[PDB]
Amino acid sequence: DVTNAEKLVYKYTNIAHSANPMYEAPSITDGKIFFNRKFKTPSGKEAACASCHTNNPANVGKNIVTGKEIPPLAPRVNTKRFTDIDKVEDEFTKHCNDILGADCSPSEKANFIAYLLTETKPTK
Ligand code: HEC
Repeated sequence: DVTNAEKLVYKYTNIAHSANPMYEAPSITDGKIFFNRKFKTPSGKEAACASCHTNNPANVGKNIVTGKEIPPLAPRVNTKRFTDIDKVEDEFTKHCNDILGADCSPSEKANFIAYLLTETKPTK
């Protein structure tokens, strides 16, 4: 595990750098607000990455669609996550297109992947 996680980082980082020579590496201090910033959707409705994945992804989320239960999202915390890359290399763009209404920035992904592959301490 991680092999992919690390790849993504080294991936989304390259792409970004390929777009903005300024961006070279990610951080673990940006993957918070962006995931805790009550943003508005193009479908007239506010939401947040912490609306389902809670303020903390490593924690137990909850879908506001069915209201079942979304176990820890932390793809790193869980050994049964972030396995495939091909697929994952889309489900992330399709998501932002169904969350924000478009494809998230390449520098916003490597960021999340970082914080996701960084924080591994849940509350309870
Ligand atoms: C509820 C309406 C959600 C909000 C708000 C956001 N996401 Fe989400 N996410 C949601 C679901 C139903 C799923 C599928 C898995 C599950 O059990 O819920 C996901 C999955 C992700 C993933 C993993 C993708 C994969 O590895 O296949 C990521 C990385 C992810 N979500 C990130 C993410 C971000 C960045 C969000 C704000 C821009 C966000 N989610 C909001 C449901 C919901």
